[PDB]
This record gives sequence, C-alpha cells and structure tokens, in this order.
Amino acid sequence: LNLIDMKLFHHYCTKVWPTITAAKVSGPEIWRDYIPELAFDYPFLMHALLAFSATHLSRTETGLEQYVSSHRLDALRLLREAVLEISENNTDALVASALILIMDSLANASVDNIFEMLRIDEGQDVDAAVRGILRNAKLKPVYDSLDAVRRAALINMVFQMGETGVAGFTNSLRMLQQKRWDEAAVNLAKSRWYNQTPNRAKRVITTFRTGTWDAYVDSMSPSAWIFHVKGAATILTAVWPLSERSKFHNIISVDLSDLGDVINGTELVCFDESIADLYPVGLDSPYLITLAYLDKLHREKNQGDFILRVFTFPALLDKTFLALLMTGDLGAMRIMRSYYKLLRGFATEVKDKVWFLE
Amino acid sequence: LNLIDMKLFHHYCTKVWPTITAAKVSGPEIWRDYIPELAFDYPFLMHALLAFSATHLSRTETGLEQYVSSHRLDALRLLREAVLEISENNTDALVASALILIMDSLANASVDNIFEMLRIDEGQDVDAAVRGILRNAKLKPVYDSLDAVRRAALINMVFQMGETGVAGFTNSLRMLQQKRWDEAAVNLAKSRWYNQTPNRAKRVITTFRTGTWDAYVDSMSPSAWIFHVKGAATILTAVWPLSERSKFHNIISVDLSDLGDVINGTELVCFDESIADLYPVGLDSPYLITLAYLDKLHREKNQGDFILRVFTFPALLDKTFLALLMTGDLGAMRIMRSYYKLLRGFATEVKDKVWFLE
Repeated sequence: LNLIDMKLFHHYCTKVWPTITAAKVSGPEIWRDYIPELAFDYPFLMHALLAFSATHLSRTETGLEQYVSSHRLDALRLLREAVLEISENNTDALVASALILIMDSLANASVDNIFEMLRIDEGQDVDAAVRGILRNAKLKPVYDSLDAVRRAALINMVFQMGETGVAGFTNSLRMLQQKRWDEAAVNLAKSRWYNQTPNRAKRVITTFRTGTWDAYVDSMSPSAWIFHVKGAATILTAVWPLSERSKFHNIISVDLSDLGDVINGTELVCFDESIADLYPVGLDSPYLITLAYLDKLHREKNQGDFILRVFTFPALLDKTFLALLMTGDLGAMRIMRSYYKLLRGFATEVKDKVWFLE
Repeated sequence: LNLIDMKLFHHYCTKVWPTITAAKVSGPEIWRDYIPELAFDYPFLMHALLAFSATHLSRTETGLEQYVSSHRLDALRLLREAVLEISENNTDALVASALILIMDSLANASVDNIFEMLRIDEGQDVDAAVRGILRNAKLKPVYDSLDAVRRAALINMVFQMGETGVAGFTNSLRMLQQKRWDEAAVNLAKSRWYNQTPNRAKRVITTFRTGTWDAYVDSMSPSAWIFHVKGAATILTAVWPLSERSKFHNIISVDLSDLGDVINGTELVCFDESIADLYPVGLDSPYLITLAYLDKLHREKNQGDFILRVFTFPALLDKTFLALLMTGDLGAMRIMRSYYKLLRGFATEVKDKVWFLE
C-alpha cells in the first residue's frame, strides 16, 4: 500500500509537469501524459518520476528527504540494469528518466555562487556582511538599485576593504547608480584599490560591467550538475540513434528544422557578449552549426527541452567542430567554454526562477 | 607532356611509400600500390600524390618549390569540389588524399621549438648562442651528454644568465651529467636563480627532469599542422561512415580488435607520465576507451596509420567521453591536452626522424 507514493504520483501529474516544459501549452503531451504513461511498465521511470516529484514537494512539506533518496537510488540501480538490455524495454523511457534525474539533481542546486566568488579572491565570518551596505548612507541607493550579479561585486569590495572604504568611490557609485558601467568601469581602473590589488580589481570590474561572471567562471566551483551528466551520457550512448518510431527525434528541433535557424544564423546576436569574436561571420566557418546550436539552447528556457538539447548534444556535435576542439583550436575551446557558461547559468536562472525563501 | 610529373610519380612509387607506412612489409599494398592505383581515376588524388612526392624530393634536388605548391592547390580546389558529389567518386580516394595532404604539410615542419621556448620565457641575437656552452670547461661534458630536450633548458639558462653564470651549478651539473634529474631537479629548487626567477626556473627544471615540454606546451606555438586538419575534417564528415566495401575500416584497428587492447588496457603504462592520475584504474572509468585509443596512437609510429587514427578520431570519440569534455570534466580536458601532446610530439619525432642538414 505505497499510498504516499500514489500521493507523489498525483503530485507529479497535476503539479510538476507544467514546470517541466515550463510552458502550459507547448508539448504538454510529453510530460503531462506520455511520461506517466510509459512510467507504469518501467520501474526505473516510475522511480525517477516519484523521486523528482517528491523533491519538488519538499519545497512545501517537510517530511520526505527520505523518500527522494530512496527512489533516487532505486531509479539509478534499476536504470543501470535497464541500459544493458534495451530489447526488453523502451528507450523513450530511458531518455525520460535521464532528463528527470538531471532536473532532480538540478533542484538540489545548493551551490550559491557568491561564496564561490570570495573563494576565488581571498582563498568563519562569512554570512551577514551586508550590515553596513544597504544600511549605509551612500551605498544604499546604489545597492538598492543594482541587480544580483553586480550586488555581488559591491559586497566583494566591502569584504575586501570595509563598509567605509567602498563608500569612497563617489564618482563611480554615482555612475553605477546611473547604470553607465560602460564608463563607470573606466573610472574604476584609476582607483588606488585597483593599483594595490589589480588582479582582484580587474575581475571585480568586468563583473560590474558585464553581469556574467566571465572573469570568475574559469575557477568556478560548478560540479553538482556535472556528476549527473556523467552517468547520463551512459544512457545516451546506449540508445543512440533512437528508434525510427520513438517519440523523441521529431521533437528534436522539429527534427533539426531544415537548418532554418541557419539562414539568419550569422544574423543571431551574441547573447554571450564575451566571445565577441569572428562571430559576425557568415556560413564558411566551422563554428556555425555549433554556434547556431548554442543560440537555440540560449533561445529557449523550457526546462525539459533545454535539458534535452544538452543530453543529445554529444551525439550531435559537428564532426568538423569536434575535430578542431580535439586539435585545440582556440575558437573551439572558447565556445566550449561558452557552453559551460550556458550550463552553469541555466541552473542559476532556474533556481533563481524557483523559491529560495520568503 | 607532364614528364617531370611522371618523374615525380616514379619517385612516389619507388621511393616515398616506405616512409609512409614507415614499414617495408606492414601494409605496403595500401600505399605502394592501392593509392597509385586509385590515383589515376581521380585528379585530386594524383595531384596530392605528386605534390607530396615532390616535397619529399626537394630534400635532394633544389628545383621545384614551384610544382609542390601547384599540385597542392590543384589538389585542394579539386578536392573541395570532390567532396560535395561523393556518388561520382571513391571515398578511399578522398581519405588517401586527406592523409597525404596532411603528411605533406607535416614535412613543411619549419616550427623549431627552441625559439618557441624562449618566446615564452623572455617575451635579434637569436641563433649561435652556443658559442660558450660546448666550448666551455664544465658545460662541455654535461651538454655533450644531454639529449635535445634537456640541451634546450641548459641553453635557455645561458641566454638568461650567461655562459659563466650557468657554470656555477657544480653540484647540479655533476648530477645532470650523472642523469639523476630525479634529484638534480631537487638541488635546483634551492638556487638563487630559482628564487629571483621562480616561474621561469620551475618550468625549466621540469623540462630537465621530464624530457617532455610539459611546462611549456600550454603556451606553445604549434599551428602549421592545425590548419590542415581544419579542412581535413571536412572530408571525414563527408565520408563517414565508410562504404561497407571500402578498403579502409578493416585496416581500422584490425576493425577495433574486439577491444583486445582493453583486456590489459588498465595494464598499459603511462607513456605520458604527466597525467599521472587515476590512470591505474580498471574498467569502470569513462577514460578507458579513449585512453586505450591514445595508447594505440602512442604505441605505433607507422606514419600513415598514425595519421589515419588521427583523421578518424572525431568520428570515433566516445560519446560518453565527448560528453564529459563538453561539460568540462578535468580529466577529459587533461587527456585532450595529452592529445595535443601526442600530436605536437609526433611531428617533432618525424622531422627529427627526417634529415635536417649535414
């Protein structure tokens, strides 16, 4: 009498799929009622479905940190077994339970990146250092207007040089409040802070100008996601390519789209703004089939599909692009770098999309 | 009346294929007389064959820097056209002309890496700085015994700190002459050179201990090879997979070998000696199918086949390994790094295999 489980299943079907496509009308059939459908004949899929739905519920009911880990580990052991004998069992089911298991570990997104930032700059007295920033004569209006990426830099400055040091940059703070980090970043390279700590300062300032954590991404922590794509590939390699019948490829970029995104693919804009290189090129560039793909990853947030484009990405990487990267082509590494950005940032904008407290 | 061309062809068939397998008896049929065979019906292949053979001849007759570039550019334009319409033309031919065009640019290996090294350390008075090393009381016996990788480091020391500075390391030079760079590298970390220039010194010393240019590979120049694998992939992606018939896959690792190299694949030794990590693992490691491949690349020097394993490497990279790298798994990047070593080093040991002067 699993009845708590039936409660969990009800919870899935009624309540968590609309988060999964993230769209009420776009492809609801897949998650609302293809996956539950498959879930019955395959226990790894039911286990994944229950564990994911249970993690989603914990946001409200306290309860069940226990059952999530149970169905987690059931789903994993069974799915490990399920891979080796694909004849006995559907592959759409294996793909589903892949993507679901991903989104589940994605919801355990405990990596809060501000800690990571000061990890990098200094090398407890950690939390509640704000008491003297927003409760401060001149840092209030600037901190009160900033976004979270730039609030981080200002907090980093206070931790380095105290509430009353940061208050000294009258011209820059009037500029940051004024949003011209275009040249507010300019006025900060002439700071005697920047002279005495140039490495920390330069990477703080690009954070203020850009928004993205570009300067710090290379040494970033990011790894709770990574372990789950380790085993996840295991089940891509099993099932690829997918049976002519199986519901997945069609949904796969409307099956590519006769490269319709490529006709103005040159014409889509950076969206990263950091590569800032060669990227005005037309067709005759080995980057396009794979920069167009990144555009498509960036271009849509529907949670399941974004994960789907990731899960399928190594079975679809350009043989001519993979070849460059394997050589060591700088553009290749610097748009695979940009992929570890798209990824790390997608979790940041999903768990920021999701309740944290309050 | 191309008769100089017939001379070139004769030159190919009689004289350059045994360099191409690098083995007189191992697979001579392919190059000695399958490739000439195909060469007649396809002009891109004949053009590549002539251009390659002509570059090989220039080593003796002065003549023809001209005809090499001619057949080069003929082969390229025609091969560009030949790719788009594979129905009209064999794919073994396209693969051949790929590999041959590679080995041709490989023979124009003008990158001499000592210049690259001091590029890195300082940032003309370039050549003939030796006059005061081997013609020097105490540096003679050490320089006279060293190999070329370690002669480079000693020369780097003289350029930094003069003939008579380097002569000061009596204990280390007795040790380097004594070949215990095991701890001769130890005695050099306590040098007041190393104190005043630690960055340059540390990377000099690992060069002395290791042999490989590990410390300097990351900032190395290496690029005359790279451009040719750019377009080379273009013709892998066209022809992959190869027609059930075409002579190539069979030769492809005896078609893999039922993973026979994998049964003691854990058991093959580093050969890099720099990864030095995890590499004692057994099977359950996503690195193996691709570290076993690197072993196989390292394990055989037959020039054509080594190039063949490279040309085919992106159509064969592990989907589970490619997936990690795309994430950013450190082991993945640090054994793709080790691949840009195998590559850069293969040219170094082919053109060192080949006549330079004298």
